[PDB]
Amino acid sequence: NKFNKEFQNAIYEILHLPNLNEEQRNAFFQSLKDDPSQSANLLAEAKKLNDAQAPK
Amino acid sequence: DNKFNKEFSVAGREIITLPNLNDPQKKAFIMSLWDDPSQSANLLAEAKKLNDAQAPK
Repeated sequence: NKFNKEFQNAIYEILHLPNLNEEQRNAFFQSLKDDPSQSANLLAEAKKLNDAQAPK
Repeated sequence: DNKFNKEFSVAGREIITLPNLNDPQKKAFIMSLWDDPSQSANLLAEAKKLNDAQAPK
């Protein structure tokens, strides 16, 4: 538990989300590295993107 | 030194979809991989052996 909870959760959940493409995942991970304070914003963004990309 | 190494996404997706790991195991492998993605082959081999050892019987 040395990591910030929101940081670790964003990494795990962005890896877990099934409807992100690979480029989107990699972009979220680079953004997390760029600015870890943005972890909760980035997770919320990734979840909205995931839900917008469910197969029809 | 802050560039993201996309090897993390590839090996990370392989670990996180191993069906028999528990959540603490997945999370610890993933954070180890995040800290050094160059270790992907070693971590995947460890994770896959654990996944087998914990397969349903």
